[PDB]
Amino acid sequence: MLDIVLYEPEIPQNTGNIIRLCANTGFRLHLIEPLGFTWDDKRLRRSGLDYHEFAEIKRHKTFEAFLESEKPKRLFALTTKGCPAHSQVKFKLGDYLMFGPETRGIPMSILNEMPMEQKIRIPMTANSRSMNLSNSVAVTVYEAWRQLGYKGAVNLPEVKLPEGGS
Amino acid sequence: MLDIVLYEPEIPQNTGNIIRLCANTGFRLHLIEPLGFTWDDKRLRRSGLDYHEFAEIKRHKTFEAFLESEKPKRLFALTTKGCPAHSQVKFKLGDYLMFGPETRGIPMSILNEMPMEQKIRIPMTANSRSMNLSNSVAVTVYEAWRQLGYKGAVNLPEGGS
Repeated sequence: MLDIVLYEPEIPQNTGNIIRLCANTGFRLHLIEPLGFTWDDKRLRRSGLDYHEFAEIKRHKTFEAFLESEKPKRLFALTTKGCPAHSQVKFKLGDYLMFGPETRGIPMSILNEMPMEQKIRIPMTANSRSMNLSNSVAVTVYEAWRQLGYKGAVNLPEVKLPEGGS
Repeated sequence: MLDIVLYEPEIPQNTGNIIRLCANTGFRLHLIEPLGFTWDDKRLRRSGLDYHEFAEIKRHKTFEAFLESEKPKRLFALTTKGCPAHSQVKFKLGDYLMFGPETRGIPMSILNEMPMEQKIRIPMTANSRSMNLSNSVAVTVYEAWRQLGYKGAVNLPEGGS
């Protein structure tokens, strides 16, 4: 389906979870270096993640690198400094969805260059605290996948007409 | 908003995450014993969760206890053995949403008593693998909250639960 972009992820557990999520959903996952972990982190390795599976993930040396590399139709970012809820955007086929590190936001130097209508926020009640990154992406990805009718899912009720690709 | 019901949760990190989730969303969270951890486990308590939100959670000694306690108007369960996607049901107020342990499913003795259209599934592509429980709940809770217009969100463009 769409492409998912993690910016300088710090906790390997979260990235593990997101790889699983992208596999089960058929979304392409991109990491933007540098990461707070390396394969030699047992935290990543001992999560039952396959070595080759992890190395398959498209890496980038910088955000610039990523940009020149992918030439994304529309780039999105999850930020508390954005305007629309994740469910309020209309996701279309070329879209890229980016997510900040666990402890710090995506740098303003990036966000500032971005339309306010492509900076998304997950709803929150009064005096909320921040939500786990992998939960954040799961919510976002499953919403995107919804708007795209869950194209590719095998465990849905029987559709009247018949339907491996991103 | 609605009520979230974890059945014998095992991994504390997941429950931590779900408490955060319920706090940020205004859903009541219900645990069914036995938990795979102690109510004061450092993995739960010391997670950066506030003390004024880590409580106000009803715990229950059995499923029956829970049932007599809450008398849920309509009860739902996430299960691979169900038919409709989570996004395909229409959640109404007073619905309860229940979720199995990380490693084992909700027992059949419970599921079998339940209508087919209240046993939900999160979509998956072929040869999918299991998804983190807290991810599962987040997805479901945020979908429910969507159908309910995100009532209670402060950070949108445009009562107690």
